[PDB]
Amino acid sequence: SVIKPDMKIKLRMEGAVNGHPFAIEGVGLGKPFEGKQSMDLKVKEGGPLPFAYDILTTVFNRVFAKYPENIVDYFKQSFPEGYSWERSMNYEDGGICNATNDITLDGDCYIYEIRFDGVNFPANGPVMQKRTVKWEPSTEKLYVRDGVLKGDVNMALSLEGGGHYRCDFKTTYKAKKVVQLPDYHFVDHHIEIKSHDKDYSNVNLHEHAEAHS
Amino acid sequence: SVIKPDMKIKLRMEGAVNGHPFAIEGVGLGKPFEGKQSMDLKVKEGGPLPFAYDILTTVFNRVFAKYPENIVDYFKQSFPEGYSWERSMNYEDGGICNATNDITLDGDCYIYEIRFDGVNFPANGPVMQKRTVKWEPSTEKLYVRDGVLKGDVNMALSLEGGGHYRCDFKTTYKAKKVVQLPDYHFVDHHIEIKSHDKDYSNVNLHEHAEAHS
Amino acid sequence: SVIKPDMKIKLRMEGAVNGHPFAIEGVGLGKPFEGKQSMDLKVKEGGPLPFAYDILTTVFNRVFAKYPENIVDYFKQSFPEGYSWERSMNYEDGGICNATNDITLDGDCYIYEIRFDGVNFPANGPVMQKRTVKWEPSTEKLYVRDGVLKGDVNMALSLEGGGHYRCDFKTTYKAKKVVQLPDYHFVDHHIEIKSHDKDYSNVNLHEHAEAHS
Amino acid sequence: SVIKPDMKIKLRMEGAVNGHPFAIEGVGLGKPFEGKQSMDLKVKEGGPLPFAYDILTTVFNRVFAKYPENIVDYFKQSFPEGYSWERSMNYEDGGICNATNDITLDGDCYIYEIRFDGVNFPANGPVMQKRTVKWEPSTEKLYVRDGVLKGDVNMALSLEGGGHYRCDFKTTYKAKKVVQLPDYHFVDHHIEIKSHDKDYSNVNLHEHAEAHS
Repeated sequence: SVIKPDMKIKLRMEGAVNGHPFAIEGVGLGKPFEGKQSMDLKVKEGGPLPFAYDILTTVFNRVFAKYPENIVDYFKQSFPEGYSWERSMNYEDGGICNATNDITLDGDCYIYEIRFDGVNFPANGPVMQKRTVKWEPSTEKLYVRDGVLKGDVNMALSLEGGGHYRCDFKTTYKAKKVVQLPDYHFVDHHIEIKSHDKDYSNVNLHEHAEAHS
Repeated sequence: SVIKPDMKIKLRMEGAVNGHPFAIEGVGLGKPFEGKQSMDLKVKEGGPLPFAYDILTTVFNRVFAKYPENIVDYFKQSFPEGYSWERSMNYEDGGICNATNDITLDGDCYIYEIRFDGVNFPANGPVMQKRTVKWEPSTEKLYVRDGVLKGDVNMALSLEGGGHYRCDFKTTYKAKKVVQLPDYHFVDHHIEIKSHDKDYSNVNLHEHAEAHS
Repeated sequence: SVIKPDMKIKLRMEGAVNGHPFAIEGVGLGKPFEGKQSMDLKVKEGGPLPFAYDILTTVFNRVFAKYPENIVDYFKQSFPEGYSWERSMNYEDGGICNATNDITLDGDCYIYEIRFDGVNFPANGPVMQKRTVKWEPSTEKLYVRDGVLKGDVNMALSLEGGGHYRCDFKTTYKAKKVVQLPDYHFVDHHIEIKSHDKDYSNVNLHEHAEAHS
Repeated sequence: SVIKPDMKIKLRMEGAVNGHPFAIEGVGLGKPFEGKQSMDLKVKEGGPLPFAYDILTTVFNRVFAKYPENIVDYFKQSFPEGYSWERSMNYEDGGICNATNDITLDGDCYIYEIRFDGVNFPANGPVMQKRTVKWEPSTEKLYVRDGVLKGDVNMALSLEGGGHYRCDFKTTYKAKKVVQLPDYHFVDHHIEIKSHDKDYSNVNLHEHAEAHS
């Protein structure tokens, strides 16, 4: 009833990388039951971004994940009230990004309030030199911890001219009401930038996700 | 030719946890092309083990993983010469286990020389209090780094009376000859202790693994 | 010439902890050559703060450090233009705080623009439980990398009722102009909340710092 | 009574780095009350060592630390029975070394049983490249947890041609009998290889340590 087959997305991200502020706004559409979403993002402050756009994309909602009937869906349960999440993104060269998303619902439209803060990316690293190609597909591991839901994922950015650049995601998901806590399960992800302009001031972003156990 | 549908396993692990030495020997059988193996393990030194047996089980060979024709198989390529691996296992409460395996082939039998060293497990933690139930199934992420193969996995031990206890695996695999390096891929794992005696001096251990991309 | 024996401080911090937004303003005075400073801090938004105030205090300027003749002073060199820093603060229970400070100089007064973002603090951890007493005195180790100055410190919070809580600091300092780079050295720190009200709405904060080789 | 102004040291280390096995023996002498020691170390197996010798030196006894009257001496208290320690050494490029030392006393001579295991050192990192010069002087922070003594230290290796390489030490000290526990304190360390041959087959190693509050 609350979750519709076709829903809208509106977001604003405010943040900084290595002390340099930026802001991005986005509008999109998603199919919660099919685990598919797409959005168009516009850099409003800090452009052209002096860092790899890819570090931001997984911050731009696990309601857009196909959950089978036999797995408890923490996220679709949380609405209309919604949920928030916190995440640390620990890169292998010491770059660390912290992010949050507060997700509310206005009719058939999700509203995101996002904060993003990254520090200690080396000037000669693949992030500050914009040498990333894409995130590889992933499998997130989800488990309950002290009444809330945790999700951890080993992530990897493919690099221009070969190799990978690793990042460890640790997410905590917090429902704004009492919902059923799921057993240990997995979510397969695949995030892709389908189109962008020269300096990534405009980006079309897609994600597909499916839960399994 | 070198890899047979039915192969044998013989291993010896020497190690220590929190400064207390132990040794385990095992014999087993595996189906390399089906990604299935099973073994019987006997504690030879340090028994009865004062720590959770589960911390050891993933140390007791990625040749026992079903690789599809479209994914380069680093491990089956490495034989008859074989390969070695190194691993750090970083637990959330500061317990750290380092492990190595040197894998050789004698006819149709793999021979493992294993070293295992764990430190800083709290006395009141789930490892030293033997409060673990099993490892959850997992998805390992494999990627090439500087001419060798890396494999990282987010692991979780289910606990007696609820909850999970997290560990981060970082493995480096090193072929003893020049082999083809694979593209980014995944291996699904499920390791299970099928039977054991009261103090885990005798353990029957099973693993199923399948690669995908 | 621009560095005076007696100088003023004005600051604003905007931040969030576990997605809870807050803002703090500060006014103070410091003696750059004696490595002593003090300030009055006022919570302006997000009060009363639902976390241990001590996580913020080391974010509220290494210009206030007594540097001997034999060590190059990276920070006093940087003015009037000034410098900025970025820091990751990695707590032993997985809580991570990222912070930045952009420091400018207007007359005899330093102006700070501060951002603070902490995520994944466990509900039952000493930060969210407000169970910290003080930071123990510390020794920061400073070393050059990639033409900028790094500062790392092993930090510990004393806990109410006994025990300690560990945090590892990794700071990158960045002068806004080309300055002479120092060799490996140490800075001894002692930070103390001298007075506060019940909810820490008002805090008097003191720091003493001295460099040595 | 059992602690004399002049005491002897005999040790054996068995270990591996990146799966390469080695063994080292040592004989030395130390002055427990002055916090000074020196020893001659001889590679017995696995020579010539294919890694930076400096990773081993802090593993080759806090009984050799000058303790003032106002601080409880955990280590001198523990004898004649003695104590053991465990340590994780986490390097910034992902190399991790675990080590243990079991220290006993026979007459005026300390006997060490040492285990050392390092994994995941990158082929192009300063350890496998043998590009380290020395450990910088350090300050260890010691604090009680769970009835045992913890010691943590932010460590840095000076690199040949310039720059530094960071490692975080986490040590747990365990007395074999019930002893008085100290409050939070510091131990200043200075470790130096005074002489060695080309392949480090023979090494003369010195350490000076002093506690302070």
